[PDB]
Amino acid sequence: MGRVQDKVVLVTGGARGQGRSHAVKLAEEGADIILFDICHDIETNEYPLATSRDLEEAGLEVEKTGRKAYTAEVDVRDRAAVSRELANAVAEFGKLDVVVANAGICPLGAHLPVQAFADAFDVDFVGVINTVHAALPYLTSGASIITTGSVAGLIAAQGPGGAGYSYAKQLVDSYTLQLAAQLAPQSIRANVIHPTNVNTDMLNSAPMYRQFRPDLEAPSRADALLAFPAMQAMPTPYVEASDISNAVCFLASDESRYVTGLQFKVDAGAMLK
Amino acid sequence: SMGRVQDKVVLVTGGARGQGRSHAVKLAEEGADIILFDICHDIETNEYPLATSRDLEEAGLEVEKTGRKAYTAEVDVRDRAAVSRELANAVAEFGKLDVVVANAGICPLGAHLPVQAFADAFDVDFVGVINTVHAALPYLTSGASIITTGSVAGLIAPQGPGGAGYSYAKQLVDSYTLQLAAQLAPQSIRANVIHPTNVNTDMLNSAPMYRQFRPDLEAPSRADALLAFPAMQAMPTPYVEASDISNAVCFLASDESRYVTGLQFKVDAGAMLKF
Amino acid sequence: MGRVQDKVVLVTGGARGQGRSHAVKLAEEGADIILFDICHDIETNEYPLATSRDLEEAGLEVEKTGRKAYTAEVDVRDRAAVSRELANAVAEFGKLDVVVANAGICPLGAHLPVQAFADAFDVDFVGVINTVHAALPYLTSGASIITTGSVAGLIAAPQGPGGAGYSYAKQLVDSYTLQLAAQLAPQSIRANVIHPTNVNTDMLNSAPMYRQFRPDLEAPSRADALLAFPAMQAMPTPYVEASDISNAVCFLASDESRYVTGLQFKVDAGAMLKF
Amino acid sequence: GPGSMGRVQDKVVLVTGGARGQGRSHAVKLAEEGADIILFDICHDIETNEYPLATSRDLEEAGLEVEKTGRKAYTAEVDVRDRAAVSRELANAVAEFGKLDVVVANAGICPLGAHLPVQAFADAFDVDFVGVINTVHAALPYLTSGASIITTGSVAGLIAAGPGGAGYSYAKQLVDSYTLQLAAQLAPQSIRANVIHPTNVNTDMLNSAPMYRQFRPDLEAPSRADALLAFPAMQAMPTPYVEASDISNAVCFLASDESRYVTGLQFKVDAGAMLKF
Amino acid sequence: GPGSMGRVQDKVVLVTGGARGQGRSHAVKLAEEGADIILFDICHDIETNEYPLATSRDLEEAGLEVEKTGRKAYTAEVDVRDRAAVSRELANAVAEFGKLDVVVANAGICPLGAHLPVQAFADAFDVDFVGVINTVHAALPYLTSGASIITTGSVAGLIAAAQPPQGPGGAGYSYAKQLVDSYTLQLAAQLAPQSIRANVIHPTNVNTDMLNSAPMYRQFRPDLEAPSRADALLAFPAMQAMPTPYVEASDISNAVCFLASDESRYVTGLQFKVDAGAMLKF
Amino acid sequence: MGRVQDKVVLVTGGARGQGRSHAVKLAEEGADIILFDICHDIETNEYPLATSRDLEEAGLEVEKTGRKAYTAEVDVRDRAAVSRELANAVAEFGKLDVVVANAGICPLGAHLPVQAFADAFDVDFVGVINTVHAALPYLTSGASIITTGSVAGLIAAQGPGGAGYSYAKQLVDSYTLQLAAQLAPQSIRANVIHPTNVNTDMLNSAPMYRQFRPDLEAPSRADALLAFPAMQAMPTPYVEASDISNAVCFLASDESRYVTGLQFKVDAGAMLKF
Ligand SMILES: NC(=O)c1ccc[n+]([C@@H]2O[C@H](COP(=O)([O-])OP(=O)(O)OC[C@H]3O[C@@H](n4cnc5c(N)ncnc54)[C@H](O)[C@@H]3O)[C@@H](O)[C@H]2O)c1
Ligand SMILES: NC(=O)c1ccc[n+]([C@@H]2O[C@H](COP(=O)([O-])OP(=O)(O)OC[C@H]3O[C@@H](n4cnc5c(N)ncnc54)[C@H](O)[C@@H]3O)[C@@H](O)[C@H]2O)c1
Ligand SMILES: NC(=O)c1ccc[n+]([C@@H]2O[C@H](COP(=O)([O-])OP(=O)(O)OC[C@H]3O[C@@H](n4cnc5c(N)ncnc54)[C@H](O)[C@@H]3O)[C@@H](O)[C@H]2O)c1
Ligand SMILES: NC(=O)c1ccc[n+]([C@@H]2O[C@H](COP(=O)([O-])OP(=O)(O)OC[C@H]3O[C@@H](n4cnc5c(N)ncnc54)[C@H](O)[C@@H]3O)[C@@H](O)[C@H]2O)c1
Ligand SMILES: NC(=O)c1ccc[n+]([C@@H]2O[C@H](COP(=O)([O-])OP(=O)(O)OC[C@H]3O[C@@H](n4cnc5c(N)ncnc54)[C@H](O)[C@@H]3O)[C@@H](O)[C@H]2O)c1
Ligand SMILES: NC(=O)c1ccc[n+]([C@@H]2O[C@H](COP(=O)([O-])OP(=O)(O)OC[C@H]3O[C@@H](n4cnc5c(N)ncnc54)[C@H](O)[C@@H]3O)[C@@H](O)[C@H]2O)c1
Repeated sequence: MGRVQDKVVLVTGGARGQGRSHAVKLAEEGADIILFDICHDIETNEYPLATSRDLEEAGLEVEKTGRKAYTAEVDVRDRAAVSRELANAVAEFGKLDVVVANAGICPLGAHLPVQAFADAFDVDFVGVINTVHAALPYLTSGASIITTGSVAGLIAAQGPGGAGYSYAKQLVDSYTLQLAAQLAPQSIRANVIHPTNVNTDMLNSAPMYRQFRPDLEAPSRADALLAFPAMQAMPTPYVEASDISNAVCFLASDESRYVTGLQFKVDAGAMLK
Repeated sequence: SMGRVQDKVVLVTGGARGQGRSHAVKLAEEGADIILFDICHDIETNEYPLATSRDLEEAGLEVEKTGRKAYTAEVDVRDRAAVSRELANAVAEFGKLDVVVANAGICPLGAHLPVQAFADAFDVDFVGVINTVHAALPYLTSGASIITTGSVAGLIAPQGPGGAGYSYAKQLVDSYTLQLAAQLAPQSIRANVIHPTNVNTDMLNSAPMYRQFRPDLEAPSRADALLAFPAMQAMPTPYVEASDISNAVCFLASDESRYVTGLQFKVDAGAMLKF
Repeated sequence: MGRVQDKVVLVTGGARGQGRSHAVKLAEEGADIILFDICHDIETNEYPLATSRDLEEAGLEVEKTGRKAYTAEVDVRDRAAVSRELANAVAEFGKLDVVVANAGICPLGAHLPVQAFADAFDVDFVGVINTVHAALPYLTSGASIITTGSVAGLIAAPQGPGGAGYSYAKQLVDSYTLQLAAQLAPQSIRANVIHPTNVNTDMLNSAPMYRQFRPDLEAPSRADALLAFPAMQAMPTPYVEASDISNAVCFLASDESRYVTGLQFKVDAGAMLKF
Repeated sequence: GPGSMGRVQDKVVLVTGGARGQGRSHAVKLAEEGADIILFDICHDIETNEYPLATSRDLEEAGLEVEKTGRKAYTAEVDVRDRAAVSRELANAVAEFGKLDVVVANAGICPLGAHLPVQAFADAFDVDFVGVINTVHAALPYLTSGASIITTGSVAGLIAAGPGGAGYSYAKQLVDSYTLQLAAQLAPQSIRANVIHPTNVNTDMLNSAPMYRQFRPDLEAPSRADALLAFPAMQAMPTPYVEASDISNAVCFLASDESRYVTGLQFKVDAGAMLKF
Repeated sequence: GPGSMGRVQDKVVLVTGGARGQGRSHAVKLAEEGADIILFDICHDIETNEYPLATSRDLEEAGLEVEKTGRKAYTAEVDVRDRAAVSRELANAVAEFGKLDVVVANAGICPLGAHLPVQAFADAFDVDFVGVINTVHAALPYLTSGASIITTGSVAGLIAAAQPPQGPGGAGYSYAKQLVDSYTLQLAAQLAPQSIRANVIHPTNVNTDMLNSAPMYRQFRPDLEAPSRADALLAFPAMQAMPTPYVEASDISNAVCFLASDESRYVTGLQFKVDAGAMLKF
Repeated sequence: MGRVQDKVVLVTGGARGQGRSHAVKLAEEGADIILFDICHDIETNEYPLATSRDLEEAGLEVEKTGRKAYTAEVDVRDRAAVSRELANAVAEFGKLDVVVANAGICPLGAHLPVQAFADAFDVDFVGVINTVHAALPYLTSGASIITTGSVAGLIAAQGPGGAGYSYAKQLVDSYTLQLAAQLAPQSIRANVIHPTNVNTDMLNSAPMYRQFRPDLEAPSRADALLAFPAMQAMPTPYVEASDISNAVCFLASDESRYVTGLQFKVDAGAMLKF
């Protein structure tokens, strides 16, 4: 008897990092997962995104719990693709209970053109809209929508991609609260998780290193690692994907049936600074 | 098969009934030994009954039924010295203290009540929280979790002096918890505040609360108030249940929430979205 | 000679109303125009959108000035389509200087489902994003991006989910436009948002809008609504005319505003002065 | 040319500080667009303002620059701090031109410098806010439905939300809030009021020893080439300033029936300045 | 009395609007505490302000009441709207007393009424904000280290800020009183280096001819077409948190005396509410 | 007849510093005074607090004016003790007119444990609550409650103790205005005085010197004096206790009968630096 027993969960960006961690955690707690991921790079985003193989490994990891996995290569900027693959996924499972709008990029770097802003926004905000809007027809009383924000985003309230990332995340937050209001009469909840630094390929990337160590020409991971902890008030350079998955599991579960419009910081006190 | 608070020691003030009892039992089910403090007598300005001695005994027995230990004591959180004394005794018995649930509270509503109602709501609902937290501090070590009970209706601000005192105390419980979270973060001790909307307990289900929800009748019954309760929430419900708050408490008390601190944890069925 | 001599201007929602008025004014001032419009209805929006005929007539009115018009039936919710048609128009006109993201719906009604919120948002915000993001590759030094907000939307910061979606979309058009102005400023490209009050077009003169303005009546006529329209303005008028917005569009599109960027350009007859 | 119909055709416009800089620029642009201009300027220095103000010849030449467009000009040396003089000279100008349509309350000083006494606060405030009040309150009895009042604020002023610099910013902050109060009061009569907030403008005010010293506090006493290196920091667009003509284009829009329903607008011409604040 | 040492002993105080009301009260209080007084008042009506202002006699009687304390009084009929006249008479007054220590910029009108034209906005603003400016600025070159500038605000004025009838004059009054407040703090910051103080006093309802006026009764009883004083007196107390319809001029003079006195030598930029708790309702 | 003629005033922290200055000023103006002070040190507060002798001498100073003094050793953290001694004092003096909740500590130091936060808070906020709540049953129309804030506190909105101090002082402010609202119908007033730096033992202390000169390891007074003036807009390193007592006297006197809910800065313009 798991904490999300027999629920069906959509996870965007589910191939690796937080998304894969959420898929596995929820499956461990008794849910079947629909995993969507781009599975190829975006040009202005100067670290590798997930591969086809990552998404496969992610399905396998889920299946290993005894739950079922639907996998699809889908770009969240493509609504029709999201709609299409979601109908397929529902066909297999018959239901959709939880939406985890987790996919995102962080195309940082001051030398990048304004396209990087557009790309950060298209994926990080518009892709979230596309995800929820595609998912709404399928949701009934008791459904839970979970969106991924960013503490660094809220603080901003790095170049064109950084700016677009921050502003997209501020809108993920305010949009989530609008959605919460709109869906509350139907007992469908919507909440935003705001992580601080998370130990994933997004954080452990060359553009992110240069962001934390602007004093250095070519900072290494070891150099950035010295600057990582300043973001948190607790003594840690980052939280783990598991820390985010714990909050996702709480919000996915009927345990949180009356939690909606919550700005759920998993930040090690970053916002207390 | 480990519990979510496996072998932790938790203090719960106001543990005799309502949310506090629900928190005790929930955390005991999840593998924690529980220290329950409750005043077990009424407060004059507060015009509905508080917990009785039989309540506290029954709370302790319900915890013991899970196979965990319960330490129960009649303690008024307005009494710093008595809080520290009993807690010393309980920590000595249980070995350690991992979690603090500063839940005890009163809601002394009524337009007719004197200023004492302000001072009483403030003394219990804020000063009592401070006294609970400060008495606990010397025992807490890295990974400890402090959980305070706020109130959405609080944050949103005929209620009288007791209602003004209630609202202001709850506002300060919120700013205080966040201030404490900043000071405790370098030691990896967390502090977070839960803000319930309406909760189905003796505090909500009380004559002064019914007068507050129905300012248009002079002696409204529960049936009259129950018609007005839903206005508070955005989701179609008159209140949430004690189990809903316990679920938030369990999450914050568990190592699942090791990097969650300074959070204003609304369990409010959308109440704050109407503001 | 003209105030936008030889410029090329994309106008979305160009078939009628403010959009067509912008096209014609800008053509009269020396610019060639690309006019996009959906030319069909949207189910949650309970008034008719422009027709194929409206769009052809708008193109003709542009050409009447002696300048060139490129028309295309295009849903701003479809970015592929916006990009495809803009490509065709640019290969014909050789250039793109000014973007007027004017297309919008106002799907009011207290009886409408949450779909109405998504449709308002998809068109009014995502449609603006799609428009601008499609235009971005083509812009050079001195380019001008003009978006259309709404005073009533700002103020929002019964109308039903559609009204909520509308208001929120317009708030985001505003904050998005300023963020984009910041990012484009290094290349001397500007972005400004125009916030009209009531404008005398089919959006304002529509059955859902009459009900919005007369919630005291079950079945208000235009005449009943026209009595309420002036309350929105501080000046004694029921609305501004499309020509008033077009005058502001022409300033922003002209080289005369080369250093005007990040401006929230109210043409509201004092509507915001009522806070 | 002869018989052109302009954007401000046949209007009568009052422009304070119309002797040089933005004021002269507005006077000319509005003349080119068909308006007859009443120009007011103090035409002497102010002791706390440590750069020279306009001269009598400057004003005359502003009148001449106007007539060169084909339009009529009325000039008077008037200190906006003297409401009686404002009233007396305006009443002369209206009886002779027969009407008043537009008010450009542009007169201003910027008496910067850390060493100056508090009088520099009083002088900045008396000219830049009281003189604006003096201008408007004097002109009001003449205005009817369709008139347009246009006050000059300042982005640097808004952002700030020595003693002369403190008085300048605060005065500009009040120009802004006062213009919006006035717009609300005059809306029922269909009279409009709006404020233009320039960033750096290439004028004698920006090109002054006090300003250079303010932009470059690092040099003990700097020059124009020095300042011109630190002017750009103020704008988001890659420029050290806007020109007087950029402001005159906004003025022309607000003076014109084109902007008949535009009121209470905080009209930034700032090259993106405010997007850094 | 004369032979002993008062709280403003041997100071010289300018009070504008000194002919009656709070101004006359301030003058007499300060003189009992050892100060000589310069009393300025307009001593004639303003047309948009639909209640009588002070009379020439009022001003004479105020000087005499100052003199009855044993101190010296200097009176002049001055419109605070005319800076040239403020500066001219202030020079004459200072030349006669030799010094200026305290400025109390108290002169004001409240030209309320729905029916009045926009001139009532301009008149409220010219008297209540521009008059205060002309008062302070005319005084500045006479002030040395230790001087104290005291401006009269208004709680009702401030409350109106937070708030989104009173007519053009009412709007000009509230906006003017909001500017008195922000202006006094700006001035306080600019004068602090010279050890010159500036503070603003914000009264709630005060029992004077301004409060006891036909336009004020319409303001307090908008439900009545022609409310009397008795009608208005039922609504007056709603402004205060303490149970009273108004404070007295003496209450305001007590705060003026504190601020004028060397007792408050390090008090500056203070927003000094004397409001019986009015601001606790907003 | 003095400005507080025949009133009975309770002053907490009355042994020395501002509290003793308030006592003697009010006594000179005709009031009998009740003086409470802890009269021993608090471990996390690394400068000496008042002694038994300070308190007794403070009472003698009051008596010298011809008025009566009642002194008691009382830790304002102990409400039971505050109530008991106050019942004793009121029994003797017959009534209670004015409460001046002045007792405080400032336990600064970056090295100190979180206990210093709790101690600063227990004394400087809960201590004030205890004082006011213990006095409420004695108060009638015209009574005046005067709490002591801190400009440095308001600006903050140093170590755990510093943070505890600033936060406590911020709540003294908001609490005092709540109390004013609640007591207004009884015509009982409550006002908060916010001082800037005051020339007392709290300011003239090694932890305060380290606070104003974080760039040094053992700052002397001379080192700290170079930095004290930056806090004020007027050219002074601090105000004196007498400046604060002057404000206390105004608020204690019937002269301020209608002043309530006031945040009374005596800050030499500190807050004008925002
Ligand atoms: N890592 C951090 O420090 C941090 C902090 C705050 C928030 N976040 C957010 O958490 C979320 C998860 O990121 P992560 O930390 O797991 O990094 P990650 O890069 O490992 O995971 C992001 C995943 O989303 C996928 N993705 C990217 N663009 C997509 C698109 N258009 N369509 C479909 N899938 C796409 C990627 O392939 C990748 O698998 C993101 O929204 C990110 O912005 C991360
Ligand atoms: N019930 C609601 O609608 C609601 C909403 C928001 C917040 N809250 C808060 O939740 C908390 C729990 O209240 P509840 O709903 O369980 O009601 P409850 O009255 O059933 O529980 C409160 C308990 O605290 C005890 N208590 C009260 N004063 C005490 C004191 N001085 N010392 C020790 N124990 C004391 C009572 O005896 C009782 O057992 C309170 O802080 C309350 O303010 C309640
Ligand atoms: N009329 C008002 O009172 C008012 C007030 C404030 C703001 N606005 C805004 O002004 C803008 C113009 O509207 P209007 O007043 O001219 O009304 P309108 O309905 O006459 O014009 C809207 C035009 O946009 C077109 N359109 C709608 N959805 C589209 C889509 N998805 N793709 C392409 N075209 C689409 C319509 O067919 C129509 O031609 C809108 O953005 C509106 O929100 C209007
Ligand atoms: N130049 C800038 O960078 C800048 C930036 C923002 C705002 N402004 C504002 O723009 C306005 C125009 O100034 P400018 O840039 O043209 O500089 P300027 O010094 O060339 O023009 C100011 C003109 O006003 C006149 N003047 C000054 N005091 C007067 C008085 N008391 N009475 C009558 N006339 C008086 C001067 O003689 C001068 O001709 C001013 O209000 C100024 O504060 C200027
Ligand atoms: N009465 C209240 O309820 C109240 C409340 C808040 C603030 N105030 C303020 O207190 C101040 C004094 O008013 P009061 O209550 O004593 O009323 P009041 O009308 O009795 O006194 C105002 C005095 O100022 C004089 N005066 C008016 N305009 C003048 C001018 N232009 N030049 C010189 N003198 C002028 C009047 O003749 C009169 O003597 C005013 O600033 C007022 O706005 C009054
Ligand atoms: N000195 C400053 O710079 C300054 C600035 C702002 C505010 N304040 C406030 O002024 C007030 C008085 O301080 P001061 O400057 O006279 O310093 P001080 O240390 O000389 O005096 C404080 C007095 O309170 C007493 N006291 C401390 N804890 C007590 C307790 N628990 N119970 C009873 N008495 C206790 C002390 O023994 C001492 O006599 C304090 O609230 C302080 O925080 C001081």
